[PDB]
Amino acid sequence: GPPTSDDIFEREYKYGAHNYHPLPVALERGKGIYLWDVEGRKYFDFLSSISAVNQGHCHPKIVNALKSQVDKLTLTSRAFYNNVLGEYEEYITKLFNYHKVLPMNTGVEAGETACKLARKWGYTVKGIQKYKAKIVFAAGNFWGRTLSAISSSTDPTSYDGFGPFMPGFDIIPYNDLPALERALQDPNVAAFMVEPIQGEAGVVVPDPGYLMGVRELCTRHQVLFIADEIQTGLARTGRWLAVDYENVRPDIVLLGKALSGGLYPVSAVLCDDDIMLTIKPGEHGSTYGGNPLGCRVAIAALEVLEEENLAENADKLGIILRNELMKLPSDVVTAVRGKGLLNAIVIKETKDWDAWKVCLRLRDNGLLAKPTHGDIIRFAPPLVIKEDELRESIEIINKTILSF
Amino acid sequence: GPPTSDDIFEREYKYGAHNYHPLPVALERGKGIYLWDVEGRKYFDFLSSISAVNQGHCHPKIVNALKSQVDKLTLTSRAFYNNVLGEYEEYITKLFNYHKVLPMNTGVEAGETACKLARKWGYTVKGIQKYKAKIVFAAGNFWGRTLSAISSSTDPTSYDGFGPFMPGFDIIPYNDLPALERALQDPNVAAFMVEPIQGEAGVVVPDPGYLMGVRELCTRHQVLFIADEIQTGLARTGRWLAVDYENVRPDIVLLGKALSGGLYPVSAVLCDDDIMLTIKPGEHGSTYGGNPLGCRVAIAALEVLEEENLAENADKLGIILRNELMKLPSDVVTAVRGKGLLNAIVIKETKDWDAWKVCLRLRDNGLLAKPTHGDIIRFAPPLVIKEDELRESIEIINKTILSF
Ligand SMILES: *Cc1c(COP(=O)(O)O)cnc(C)c1O
Ligand SMILES: *Cc1c(COP(=O)(O)O)cnc(C)c1O
Repeated sequence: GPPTSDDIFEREYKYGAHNYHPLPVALERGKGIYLWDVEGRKYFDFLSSISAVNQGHCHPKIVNALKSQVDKLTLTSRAFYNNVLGEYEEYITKLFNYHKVLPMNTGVEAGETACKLARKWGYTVKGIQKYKAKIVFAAGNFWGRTLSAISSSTDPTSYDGFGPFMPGFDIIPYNDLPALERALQDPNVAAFMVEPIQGEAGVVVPDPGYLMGVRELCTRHQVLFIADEIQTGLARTGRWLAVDYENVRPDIVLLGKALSGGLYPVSAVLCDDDIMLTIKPGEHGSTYGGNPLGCRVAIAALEVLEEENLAENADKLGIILRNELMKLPSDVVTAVRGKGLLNAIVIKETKDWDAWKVCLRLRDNGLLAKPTHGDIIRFAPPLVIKEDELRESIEIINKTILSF
Repeated sequence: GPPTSDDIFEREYKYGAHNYHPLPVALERGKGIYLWDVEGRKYFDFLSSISAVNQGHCHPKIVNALKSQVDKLTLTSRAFYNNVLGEYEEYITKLFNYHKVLPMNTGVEAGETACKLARKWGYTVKGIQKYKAKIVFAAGNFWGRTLSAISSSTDPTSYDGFGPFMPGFDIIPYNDLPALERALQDPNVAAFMVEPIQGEAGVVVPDPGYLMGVRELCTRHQVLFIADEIQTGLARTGRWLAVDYENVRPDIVLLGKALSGGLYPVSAVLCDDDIMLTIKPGEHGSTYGGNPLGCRVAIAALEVLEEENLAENADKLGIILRNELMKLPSDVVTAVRGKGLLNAIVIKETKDWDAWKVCLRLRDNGLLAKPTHGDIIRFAPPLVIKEDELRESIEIINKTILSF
């Protein structure tokens, strides 16, 4: 017969690497805001695959774009041109108002590309001596799992046992304008990379005026402002980009995850000519980067966000989510925070009561969430969710939290 | 109306990064060994997207596996389980006879993972002091475009202007057993990563007995043998793995590209428990890594290679390709080399006659190939090609080469 949920866990334990400890649930089907496990049980998805399925699971428009293009052409590599890439590039650049886009597949690849961009620009344009270029990062950052990505992490889980590490990466505190200003005194600094809201750090929202201060400081000291919007971008926080909230324009913008609706690994690096064209032909690429199949689903994934006004929906419904969560007792829930539908709660963890245990009972009551820490639960459902669906989910959260 | 080929070039020039200089051809459709441009012209594909489409463009079995799964579930992330991953993991591990597999998306990600694996094992098992671990690479290597990947490159195009670089990466000559044996005297060396045939270096085939000498040297000095079979793997060279030719078993095997049939970015890192389980939960991952959609197409892509005996076909037909190419005049074609259907010719380049010009006239006569250097043309068509189709393609090569 068909495998049970425990059979699925057992099999992955035996034949799969041990690099995750997931919440025990075995999903076989997903549609919109809902997921179904192998036993048939229905759940509210309050993770959205880390904001990869902002448009909901298997959004018909994006599915059709995939199914259409697979019968035509899926991969020529970039050694030749394909008919689709140029259409996507024009679309996404005019959408976010940058000269050009460099297509990659995963989020970390977009970040790796941004580092190479910043460095190359730093040497060939800013005039930094080779190879003295620095890139500043904020403590609590997360932009992937490559050797370079974990070299700028302050999380021991990411970097411990994986050294030696990438030089030229400096770390300052997040949400700290004086600390940035101090760091940018060094003229060898080529760029500052930062998340408008830190996701994995636990939905850490910086004070109002931070993003504007960052922009101001960067421009002043001729330093590139890299905005990592792989998680916070694409309507998740209530706007096209989280930096739109302070009308800020970064030099480089990184997109990923929701850029495909969870149907294909597609990421993007947006910036203007004087930055982008520092990389000459043959000096960068990726086999699957810019393939026609990924492009069709990306166009469709972006069209869904615009057509269905999901940025507006995320903003209105987020307010309701946060206002209802703040009604929970202070001695149980310490804090509520976020923008739009990227939210998180902090719980008063004890030795015998933690975020994992809360998420297990959440699962039991029909809602899937992941703890990002022993005392932090993140709540981020797809942006297609309706208000009645949200309030039902809120009642499941209230029931579960108070049941302890 | 629909864009012309020149329109497609123009558009990408304006709105796309300048990180490639492709052969001027605008493909909109592909099926098996053939590609069609926007003007309707038919071409023999003698690149196979860098061996990503070993099974031919849009192979119906793989297309069906994709179309089927997209209606079900495409991405939960690894925060939860999905029903498909465990099935794929069991399949691929039993196929290549390793305990476990760690799933990633792109080829460079598989390599990045192998470095982290080798380092972690080196510290936690071998006993190397943190962080003194080294990884040896062969000159002329290519395993992607991350900061770490270009740090071990000997190609100035890859690394120039992108420093400072990753420490703990040492470089020795390819196809050099004494040079390896010298390098492994240092007990801080955790691993040696190498391609059984160097692809991007120009299909550089090492002398017989090299892979066996590498295995012997590694075992002796307690060093991990990493085999990068992202390009040479999966029937391309005539066997499941290029190392099968010398009955060698690496400690870590890297797969990619053809693992999906060009329908999805899927890569793999195969190794046993004592290496794999050095990475504990939460110490590594990727958002899209191991997603159910990529898994279904990967299973189907592997089933095609086996069912249609494409390794056998690549071996027989490759011989014919090389034997026919060697008939070309010595003063025009310097050398012919390769294994199976991964082949390349070296031409007697002059100032006014080069590999690019040869490929342009190739394109004109209905065959698509890319030069890997001013004097090297690579010939690698999909493994589904038939003998009559091959010989037709050979006549186009003879016609073009001799026409100068
Ligand atoms: C998830 C994430 C990434 C990395 O995405 P991957 O596809 O897993 O490599 C990078 N930056 C941010 C802000 C992210 O949330
Ligand atoms: C092409 C290639 C890679 C890179 O794969 P990507 O998916 O483009 O990152 C790595 N190793 C070898 C041997 C390759 O041929």
